[PDB]
Order: sequence, then C-alpha cells, then structure tokens
Amino acid sequence: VFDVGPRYTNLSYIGEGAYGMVCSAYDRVAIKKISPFEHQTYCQRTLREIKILLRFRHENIIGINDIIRAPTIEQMKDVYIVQDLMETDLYKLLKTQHLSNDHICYFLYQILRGLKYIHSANVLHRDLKPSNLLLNTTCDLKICDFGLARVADPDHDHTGFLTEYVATRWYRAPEIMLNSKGYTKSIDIWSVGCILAEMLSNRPIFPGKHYLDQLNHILGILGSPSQEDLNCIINLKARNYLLSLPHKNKVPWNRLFPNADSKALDLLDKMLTFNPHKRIEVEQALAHPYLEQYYDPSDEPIAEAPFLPKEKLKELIFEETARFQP
Ligand SMILES: CS[C@@]1(C(=O)Nc2ccc3[nH]nc(-c4ccc(OC(C)C)nc4)c3c2)CCN(CC(=O)N2CC=C(c3ccc(-c4ncn(C)n4)cc3)CC2)C1
Repeated sequence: VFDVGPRYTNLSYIGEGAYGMVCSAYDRVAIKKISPFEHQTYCQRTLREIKILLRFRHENIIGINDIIRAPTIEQMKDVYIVQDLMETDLYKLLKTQHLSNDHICYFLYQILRGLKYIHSANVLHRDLKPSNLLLNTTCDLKICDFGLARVADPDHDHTGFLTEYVATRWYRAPEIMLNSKGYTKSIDIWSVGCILAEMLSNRPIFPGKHYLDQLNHILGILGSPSQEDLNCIINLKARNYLLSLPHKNKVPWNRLFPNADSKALDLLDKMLTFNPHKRIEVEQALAHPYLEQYYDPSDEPIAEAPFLPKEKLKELIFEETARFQP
C-alpha cells in the first residue's frame, strides 16, 4: 500500500530496508513509507530524521520536500517522506566501478562540505557509510539517513568497555568499543576515513565479522596504540585489554593502497587516527592539501544556529509534520 495522491503518481520500486520502502513518483521524486508507531525506538528515529532534515538546508544534505500523513493523530499510522530523487548510492557504485582519484577527491570534498554544515549545527550523523551517500550522473553527492543522529554532547561521551552500539559495524571508530558513546564529532570523521579507504580499493577497510572483531581489524592496521594514547583511554578494562595484546606494528598506508595519491593517504592517516582527540576535525580536513583544488571556506556554509513514551513521540511527529498539511 503506497497512498500518496493526489500530488504523486506512477510509482516504481527503488529499494527496501528496516525503515520501510522507497519508490520513485511523479510530482520525479523519491518517496519513502515509514510505519514506526508501534515502537518507541522507531518513533525516535523517525522524529530525528524529520526534525533535523527540516532544519537543514544544504546542497550536500538530502532535503525533505514534503511529508504525507493522516489529518489526525488517531488516523495516522504511516508517514511518507518525499525527497529529491537521485540515481544511485556510493555502495552500489563501488560494486560496479573503480573510481579515479579525481572522482574520489570530489566525492570526499562533498562529504566533508556537508559534514561541516552538520557539525556546525552541533549535530552528529553517526551512521556515515557508502549506502547513505546518494549520487547522480553530474556527480552531486547528498548525505542521507539521520535516524541515528544526535546533538553532540562531549561532556557525556563516556561509557564502559565493550558497550553495545547501534550504528553500522564496519564504520565504527575504535573508541566505540573502548570508552565512547559516539557523542562527539570525531565519531563521524572516523567513518569518513573508512569511506575514503573504501573508495580507494572498492573494499571495506575494516570488515569486522562481529563486535570485538571490529577492534581486531582496526588494531591490525593501525598497530598498537602509543603510551600517550593509552593514557587517554579512561577505562580500567580498556587499558588492561590493550596492555594485554602483543605489540603490533602499523601497516603502511602505501602497502594497503599502492596506487593511491600520496596526499589522499596523508589525509586518510589523519582521519583514521586512533586517539579521537588527535583526529583531524572537519574544517581541517577540508583545508588538507588533497582537497586544495576545491577548498573555499566562503562556499562551505554553516548552519544559522546550533541545535519519552511512543505515544508522546507520535504527538511530536504529528506536530513536526503539520506544516505540510493543506
Ligand atoms: C539511505 S536509505 C533512506 C533514504 O533516505 N533513502 C533515499 C532518500 C532519497 C532518495 N532519492 N533518491 C534515492 C535513490 C534513487 C535511486 C537509487 O538507486 C537505484 C539504482 C535504484 N538509490 C537511491 C533516495 C533514497 C531510506 C530511509 N531513510 C531514513 C529514514 O527515513 N528514517 C526515518 C525512519 C527510520 C527507521 C529505521 C528503522 C526502523 C525499523 N522498523 C523496524 N525495524 C527493524 N527497523 C523504522 C524506522 C530511520 C530514519 C534513509
């Protein structure tokens, strides 16, 4: 059932996921059907997607063009979110094409330009990965899926060793497994570093097969953390775990990526820094020599200002979508 008229017609299936289903429709646009009201978690992800995307306006962030839902809270069971139609995503593109360096450079620039705007609003995306980067034939790139987004909260980032996490395994920073809830901007930079590595070789750089295996993959390439980085680890159990490991040397980036541009690998190194406090921030990344041909702070805008039971969340979703009613 895809009930979006009178405005949208001639539907065609694009894809499907845990969120629901997305189609293309003539206003052509993309339309996704969300049916989240039976569970608090799904309502939280829906309200985050909507509240954040309605408050953002940026060329490298997917917008929300329209939202269709019933005229009353009682009748509202589904929500249809209308967005600009794109042609593919970076996950699909990487299955069929090896990207030239100059495409990687331009795509990375756009990811970081959009991320600058997100981080300037004090928001964290928290699930950056190739499938959340939409592309078209003109090589425009848009960041999508803010369902796991949060307002940054560095003062409350601390958690225990081996604390469960929801965002996509392969793109998780090492500190998620050691001491962090993913409430600081550095979590997104790590994910971008993973995406860069993936564009350079068409394979995920750290394909952990399960939770702790993800840290095995990271330490297998970065090598053992330094004493100073262990001094920043916070948790007794994380310190003891890292101290218990045999010494592992760093695998050189030029051995993993022998055909990559040296400036791309220097930036990769800085995004894939073990210690989040030493990891490059988005504005620094934009200013890195690899991206020098595109860097222009005057054309990298920032946000105008920074940023419960399932029944209360439904009321909030109802209120947040009210502006699209005739
Ligand atoms: C990246 S997928 C996404 C999206 O925005 N996709 C999108 C948006 C605009 C688009 N324009 N164009 C495309 C497109 C076009 C062609 C194409 O490829 C062709 C080759 C077919 N790929 C993409 C496109 C695709 C669809 C969903 N979006 C998030 C989104 O809508 N959110 C709201 C609700 C969320 C959610 C998550 C999970 C659950 C749930 N329920 C049960 N379970 C177990 N889990 C419930 C609710 C999460 C946040 C993200």
